[PDB]
Amino acid sequence: MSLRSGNPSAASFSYPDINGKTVSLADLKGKYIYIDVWATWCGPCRGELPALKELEEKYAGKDIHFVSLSCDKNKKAWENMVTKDQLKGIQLHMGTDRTFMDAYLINGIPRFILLDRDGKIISANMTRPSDPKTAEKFNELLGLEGHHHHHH
Repeated sequence: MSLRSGNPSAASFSYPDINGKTVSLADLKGKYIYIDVWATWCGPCRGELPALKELEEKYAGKDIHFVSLSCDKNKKAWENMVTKDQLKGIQLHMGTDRTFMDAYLINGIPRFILLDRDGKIISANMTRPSDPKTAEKFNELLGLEGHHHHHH
């Protein structure tokens, strides 16, 4: 069955947001979803995390949800961390159900994923926020090209 054995995954997930909010795939459904991975023990991500905010606040209004998923087991440590790190946005925390971690072969962090408005996984591997080609994709799919990405 699903995945390979018979496990229910990808088809509408529901995780707790930092504050303790049940955030489902319906909370995001209706607009394109971008799933990036965020972690406490991940330092490299923090190099582009500020730029991820820039991406959000620069594209504020776009048809994309920046959704950070954390495979961190230490919730309280991580929830206070994101409060400290000020990485506010649209965010979810896994914890121990890291079967979904392997389901996407997520490793390193951050992992780049993209899905359709419906919640339909489009790209299991899309484009890192610090990758300029991801921004190009946003403009493109919105038709935000000035004749095209680089004015020609």
